[PDB]
Parts: sequence; structure tokens; C-alpha cells
Amino acid sequence: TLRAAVFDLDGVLALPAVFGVLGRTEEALALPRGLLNDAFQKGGPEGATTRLMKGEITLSQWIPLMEENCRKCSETAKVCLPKNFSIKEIFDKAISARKINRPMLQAALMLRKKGFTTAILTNTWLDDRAERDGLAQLMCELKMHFDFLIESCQVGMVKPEPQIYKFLLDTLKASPSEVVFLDDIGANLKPARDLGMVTILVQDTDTALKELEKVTGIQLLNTPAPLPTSCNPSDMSHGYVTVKPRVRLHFVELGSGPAVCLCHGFPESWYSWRYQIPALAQAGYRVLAMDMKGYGESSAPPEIEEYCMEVLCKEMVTFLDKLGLSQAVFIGHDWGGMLVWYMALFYPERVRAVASLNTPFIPANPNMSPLESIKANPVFDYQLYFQEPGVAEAELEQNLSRTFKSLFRASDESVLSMHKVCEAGGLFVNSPEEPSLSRMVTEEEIQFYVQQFKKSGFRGPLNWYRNMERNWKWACKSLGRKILIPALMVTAEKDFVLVPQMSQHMEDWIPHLKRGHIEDCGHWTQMDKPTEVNQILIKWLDSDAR
Amino acid sequence: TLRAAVFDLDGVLALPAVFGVLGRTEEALALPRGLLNDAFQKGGPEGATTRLMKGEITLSQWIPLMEENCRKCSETAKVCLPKNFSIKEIFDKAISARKINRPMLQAALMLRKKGFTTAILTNTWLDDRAERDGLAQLMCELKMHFDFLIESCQVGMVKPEPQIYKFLLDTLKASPSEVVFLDDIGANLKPARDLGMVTILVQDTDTALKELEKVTGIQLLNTPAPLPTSCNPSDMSHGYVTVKPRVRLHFVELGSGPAVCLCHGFPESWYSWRYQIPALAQAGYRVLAMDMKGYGESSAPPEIEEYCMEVLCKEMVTFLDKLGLSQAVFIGHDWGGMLVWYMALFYPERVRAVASLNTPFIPANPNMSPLESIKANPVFDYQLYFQEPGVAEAELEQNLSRTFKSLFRASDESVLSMHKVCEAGGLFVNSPEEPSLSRMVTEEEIQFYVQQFKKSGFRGPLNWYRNMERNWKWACKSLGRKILIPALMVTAEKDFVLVPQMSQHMEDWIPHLKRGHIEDCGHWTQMDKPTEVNQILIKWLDSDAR
Repeated sequence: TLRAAVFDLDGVLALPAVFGVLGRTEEALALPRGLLNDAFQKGGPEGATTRLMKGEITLSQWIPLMEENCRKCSETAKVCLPKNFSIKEIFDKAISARKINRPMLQAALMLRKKGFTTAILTNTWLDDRAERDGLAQLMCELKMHFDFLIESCQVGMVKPEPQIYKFLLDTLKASPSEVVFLDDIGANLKPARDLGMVTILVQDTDTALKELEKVTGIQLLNTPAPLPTSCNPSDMSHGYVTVKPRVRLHFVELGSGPAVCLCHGFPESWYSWRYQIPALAQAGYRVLAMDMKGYGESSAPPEIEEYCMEVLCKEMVTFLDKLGLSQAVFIGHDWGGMLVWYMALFYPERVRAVASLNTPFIPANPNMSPLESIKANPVFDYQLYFQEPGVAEAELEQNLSRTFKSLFRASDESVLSMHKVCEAGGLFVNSPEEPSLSRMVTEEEIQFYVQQFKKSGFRGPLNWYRNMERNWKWACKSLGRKILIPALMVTAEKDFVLVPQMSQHMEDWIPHLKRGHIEDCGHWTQMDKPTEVNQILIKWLDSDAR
Repeated sequence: TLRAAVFDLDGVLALPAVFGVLGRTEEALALPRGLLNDAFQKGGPEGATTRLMKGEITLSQWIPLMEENCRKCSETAKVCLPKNFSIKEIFDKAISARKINRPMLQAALMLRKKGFTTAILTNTWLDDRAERDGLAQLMCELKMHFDFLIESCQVGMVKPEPQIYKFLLDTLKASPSEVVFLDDIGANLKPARDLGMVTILVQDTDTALKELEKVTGIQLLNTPAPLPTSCNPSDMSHGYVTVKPRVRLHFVELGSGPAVCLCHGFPESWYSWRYQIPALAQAGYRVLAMDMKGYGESSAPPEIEEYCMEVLCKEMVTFLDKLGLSQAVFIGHDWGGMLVWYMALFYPERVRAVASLNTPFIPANPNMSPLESIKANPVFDYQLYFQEPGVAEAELEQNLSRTFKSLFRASDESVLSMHKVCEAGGLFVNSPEEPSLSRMVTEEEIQFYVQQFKKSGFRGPLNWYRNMERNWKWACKSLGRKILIPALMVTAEKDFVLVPQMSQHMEDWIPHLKRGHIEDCGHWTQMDKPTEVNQILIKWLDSDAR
């Protein structure tokens, strides 16, 4: 039975194939049919291209050799190459036009998710052209989704030489009958068939996937839309900055470009952004996903006052200073969304742009105590339950799996009622001991949160709610200000605590405010609707944060 | 006796002052003298600017108020403001023109180095303009060199109000007679004098520093050229990437822009780049200074073969993959310089540009064993001493302070002779037990290296020399290639092992090669000549790596 799937790059995972662009160039230049492809393969195993594909020479060294083979071929065909004929320009355009064939990658992704060992096997070159980054980026995006990447120029062997297939089988640790091999060139498919591998001749992707799904017994065509790429914690770059003597902030970092600082809510983790981190990096940003103060690998001092907005914002400024960043775009959710509005109000010169998921911006009322304000709305009762030190910690730390399974649920999977929490005596009094797994989370994702919370528990995280009076006094100093830097408010239709209507008057204080809105989305926005979060954020980043 | 020094921003640490640009704008627009400065201060403590300076309103909210005060002032003066008069444009230009007054910063730097507590005290605003990053960058560069930054808009108080001075003294934890206060505005200097502080009215910087040096008894004028900014390890962002199951790479990260990966030599650390990290970040680059495999906080497996060039380069590619970087510019020194030439030859698509300090690029000789080659040159004898496992480890680990004090020396401070090391029976056989401290290093810098080497010792670092045959075989595969990506070779005049003449034929293999050369520089380039290294690297990065 099949356990491995191997994919070619050109004409399989990437379209159009170079071979196909040479064909179009021949037509456009009115050259004899096949002239360029003939010059490309000239000399066969003893030719310039085999040396290139084996990594003997670089692409820039090969260009003159190709130029000569074209001149030679045009001489034998008794034709003239045009005036400004250029291999460099034809090849820059061909490499540039090549994009990932998304349904083919999607099928490879499904096979791997279903237990298959996946690999990319390609005849490729050492690219030293000035525009080599284009291909480097393509390879980077592809390679992360496969168990192996086998490049001709790195192993010194080429398809269709029998040796590269025997090398392939060795790296896969599989017998030929256990492998499906996908290739758009019949000649390169032949040695794979000869060894006893299942082979697919890729012409149109749809027929190739029909043959691939029939042979594997795994549905690849007509599948429901997949979730965006997530994060494996052990595969990320982990960073640590000391912001003051006893306080260190931990973050996960991915990508290059403008810095985007992601700030989670209560009781979360940098991991709550797992579905946005790969997407924003791929979109052209340097993502810094925090473990906010009190969480995960960041320090968790016990004092309440260490968690007031004024100190938290000051530490985020120091965090940028120490990393050598004059600005970052700040994206927050829940308590993180609150922090982010305060960064914009108190440190606008350090904030490139600001976005909040669910948390509205409501100016402090100077004529009313924040505790009076909280009492006025029944959906905020859980916040009064969180006031007394030790009470909510005892309930939330009793059984970590139960806490996370009860909280991280979709709008329809409701297991908690945040009104009369104090009266009932807890968040979980009418909740099961062993809750069912929500559709948004896997058992393994829940266990990651359980492991993070074993370090410091809930004291630090609950302290974010224990500075109502302190935050109110500090917020009152900003009452004469408006937020005039680029800003985005994302409301979630079914968040029954941070209701979309609580955001209705934000335009009075943020005149240029931009909005996003997600239907059928509860409180846990990033994991409830990851695809739609990614779409909204990327579109806003690309228009407003550069 | 004085123990603290306080500096104003406008007209002291930054030139020209805004006040001075308004003066020039008045002249250029043929406005009555002082009209703009009068409009700027209109209403005094009850006016628009005091509200701005106290952080009640943002700079964008203040622009219309200033526009009205200008209209009002022009009305009373019976003049007309010109057709396209714009406060936004005048203020964008004024803020933009303001640059750090380098000799004033240099003097503040000297006072702090000599035990003084330093501070910046400024009347400033919350900048929410589209071009606010310019000022954010200026403040970032300045703030890192002082113990405190006191901003009017953050404390809700302004000079010349008596309260801000009393706040200043409290944050300094000093009595008035212990403080020197530098200001370009007499009115703002008066409350400081009134409290009993030494005051300096800053007009020209030279006279101000003459008064400052006379009062402190510290030489600030006519001083020898200072070293570039260095790194305090506990103030850096530390990153960690797992490149394979038992291997993790540690790096220090600073700055934003194109990624620049710094690779140290033997027996070094990320800390060997201490003088380049702040300079390259300030120059517009995102610096990643590695602890190479076998060093510091990076993993140090014991097997020799874990340190061959092929595996080391493969791990550096994975390091970029995991961080989401399609390319980095690679800068190496000694063994690091070797690695970096191999990255360029084997992975040119991942290398933006390549630079080596001291280590030349010499193609492998396929007709001669690398051990034959090493034996031919007497200055390479230490490399044969390094061959036998355990021998050099025992000598180098016996006394860590002695090892580092003996190695890290300038060309004139020579304490070691690398010829006849094997015959003599060690590197230190004719070296003192307690070497003197070299001029390039402080005791505290030596102790940092001692602490790093207590983790894994010298097995991993020495293993970099124990793959001569393995590296030769891998290098032979690249003999048909040329290095055609942007490249820089920096030779050090007095490196008596990596001699500048060993680099003479590099142009045969790297035709577009650029060069730098440092006179009176030994082997430890970065710390011997930090200023000249920074100059060469920045100029090359800005022309060749963007």
C-alpha cells in the first residue's frame, strides 16, 4: 500500500513550466518550433544543461553556453535569431512567471496530513542571477510543506538517470510499490515506473488529482476548504528580551518586512495567533507574536500593579527599543486589543498602525468609577468574579484541560453563561468535568495551552483585570486626544461579551477608522475564523501599513 | 560634587532647534520678525502649545490651533500670510532638519562612562503625523545612551514650571548641587539655577563643553576618538532556532531592514561582533549575530562530522527557513569567513551578498591532500596541533582566563608564535600564566568569553579543524563554479596567519570582487579596528546589499 508521494517542481507544483514558456517565446519570436527547447537539451548527458542541473556550473555561467547552442541550432535550421535576442531576458521572464500550482500543493498537503511521507524531486540549478530572490521565495514557501526536497544541483545527479530514483527511495525509506511519483515529462517518469513505482503523467492538474485520489483512496478533489497553515512550536524562532530587571518577554518570530506585533487576550498565548503567523509572514511582514506579561515563557510577577496598562505599554516600548525597532504595527485581541488602543494614544510615534479584534475603543468616563460602569452591564459579571485575589485562580487552575476545553468553543458550542458568575460561585459551576472537544481545537492544541499554564498559572493573567481604577486614572489623561494614525476595528458577530454594537461610537474618537466584520464568529476570533481574519488583516496591512 | 548631567533635546542634543527654523521661515517668507515664534507661544501657560507639550492633545490636533494663532498674529501685525502658508509643511521640514549634535552626545557619553547619571529632559509632543517615524528614530538613537528620558507630554508637566525640575531631581535621586543642567533657553534654565543646580546656557556647543568640562573636571573637548557603541549582553534580544533534533542555534538580534547574518571565527562568540551590531542596525539593517555551532548558547554535539562545512552550511539554510528569510547577507571572520564563501558557492539563492574578514577564498586543490597543503606552510602548524582529539582541548580548557588573555591581543602585543606549536607541545608553552590585559579588551569582556566557554568547552570549536578531508571532497564538487553574487574581501595588514597576500588570486574565482584593507590590524579584526571595520562594511552594504 502507498505511503509516499513525490512531486516534480516544473509543470507539477509550479506553473507554467519553463519548457512551456520557451515554447511560447519560440512562437512570439516566429522561430522554428522546438528551436529553444532543442538548444536547451543540446548534447544530452554530455551537454551544458546537464552540467548546470548537476551543479557543476551556476546559472550565470550557463547563460553564454545556452546563447551559443541557440546560435548553433539557428545555423543548422538556416534561420536568424532576432536583433536583440537575449537568453538572460527570456529566462528571467520564464522563472518570474512560474507560480505555485495551489490545487497540487493542497493535494500534497492532504496526503501528508493523512500519514504520507511527501517529497519534491526536481532538476534545478544554482541560481546566482541578480533576481534569484524570486525563485528563493518560491522554494521557501513550497519546501516547508514537504518532508524532503531533492534538488539535482545539490546531489550531483539528474532525472532521468537511474541513480537519482534509487537515491529518492533511500531518502524516503520506502520500497518502490509504496511510492506515487508525479511528473509532467514522460521520459523522467519512465525510470520510476521501471523500478515499480505508481506514476502519474501530469498534463492538466484535475486529471492528475483524479488518478492520484483513485490510487491513494484519499479524497483530494472536491474537498472542504482547508484551514490556513498553523505553527509547530518547536519549528519557530523563539526570542527573549529583558525589559526590566525581573521581567523578560518571550515572542515567536517569522518573516521579513515591516514589523507586526501580535498581542493576545485572556487566558491565551502567542499560540492563539498560530493561523496568522505563517500567513502574515508569507504576505511580506516580520511577525512578532508575543507571550504577553504573565503568560507562557514571559515573566509573571505576582503584584497586581505590574499589570496596569501604563506599565504594560511602557514595557512594550522598551521591548521595541531593545530590539532596535522605531515602530511596529500593533494587532491585539481581547486584553491585547485594549493594550494596542493605549499604545496608539500614548506612544503614536512607535505605532505604525493599530488593529483590534473584538475589543472596542471606549474613552474613560471621568464622571463614573470603572467599577460602577462594569456593574451596569450583566455580560461583564465575570470581571467582578475576577476581582478578589485567589478565587478565580483556584477554579481555573484546578483542572487545566477542563478550563481550556470549556473556554475555547464556537458560538454554537456554548457551555458557559457569563451572567450571574458571582451569584453561581464560578465560571464552571454548570459546566462538565470532562467537556467535549470543540471543532476549533484539537486535543494536542489544548495540551499546548495546558503545558504553558503549568509555569505561572492564572495570577498574572487575572491581574490584567485588577487595575480598573489605575487604568481609569491613566486613561483620563488622554480624554482630549484623538487616534489619528492608521486604525482598524474588527467586530465578531457572535461575541456575546465584546458585542459589535459596543464599537458603534468609535468614529467620534478615531475619525479615519477602517472596519472589518466577521459573521458567525464567537469570542476566539483567530481560531474560529482564521481564513477570514487572515484576509481582513492582510488587505488592511497592504493598504495602510505598507 | 557633581554626579548627574541633564541635557535638553532642542538646541542642545539636536540641531538646529525648531525655534531657529521658525526664525529662518519668517525671513524666507518676509514675515515680521518673531511672528511665528509669537504664534507658537501664544497664551503662554493657558495656550495651545502648553496643552500640546503636556500631552493633552496630539501634534495633528495642535496644527489647526497654530494655524489660527498665526492668522490672529498676522491680523494684529497688519500683515498678510502668503497664499500657500502651511503649518504642517513648515513643521514637517523643521522636525526633518533636526539631527543629533554629535559632539554634545559624545560629551554626555564620556560623563556617563566616568560615573555620571545622565538624563534627557525635553518639552516635546505626542507625534501622530504620517512622517512621525523620523523623530521616533532620532529619539531611539539618543535614548539608549542615557539613564533617563523625561518628556513633558508623558509626565503632564512642562519647562519652566517648577514641578518638572522637582520631578527631575526625584528621578535622578540627587540633590540640586550634584546636577549640571544644559539648556539653550534662558527662561527654562532659570528654575534649575533657582533650585541650586549648576547651569549652562548652550549657544555654541564648543563654549558649552568648555563650561561643562571646567565644572566636572572631566576632559570632554580634545579627547581621543572614542570606540563605537558596544553591546551589553543582558540588553539584547536573544533568539533560538532548532535546526534539527539535537541542534539549536542561538543569535542576538538588533535593527530592522535587510537581514545581515554575522558568523564568528575560532575560538569566539556572537560577542566578537559587539562593536558592529549597534553600528549596522543604526545603518538600516536587521543584524543576526550568531553563536556558531559548538559555541556559547548554541548546541555543541561531540562528533567531529557534525562540524564539516557541508553540515554547517545546511544548518544555516534551515536557520533561514525557520526564521522565514529567503535571503541574508552573510558576513564572516576566520572559520566564519570560510563558511560564508561556501554559502555563496552552494546556496547563492539564499545569499544576498557575501563578505569575509581575513579569510581568503582559495579553491580546493584536487591533486593534493589538504593535510599536505597545511604542512607546506609553517604558520599553519597550530592546525596540525588541533588534529588529535583531546590534546588542544586540555591546554585551552586548563585556565579559561589565560586562554582568552593570551589569544585576544593586538599585533604589537604578540605573546604567541604559531610556528613549531606541535614541536613545542602547545600554544602556551612559552606564554605567561597570568598574561597582561591587551589594549583591545577589558577584564569584563574577557570574563564574558570565560563564562561562555564554561558550557561546552573547546571540543565543538576544535572540531571545525577536524574535517580537512571531508571539506576538501565537498569543495572539489564546486571547482567548476565561480562566485558571481556581490562579494567583499577585507584583508588585515598584520594578520600573520591569514596574510593579505593569501587573497591575491581571488579575482580569478570572484571576478566582481570588492576589497577593503585595514592597516595595523592583527587577526582579531572586529575588536582591533572596530571603527574602520564599521566604515568598510556600511559603505559596502549600502552600495551592494541595499
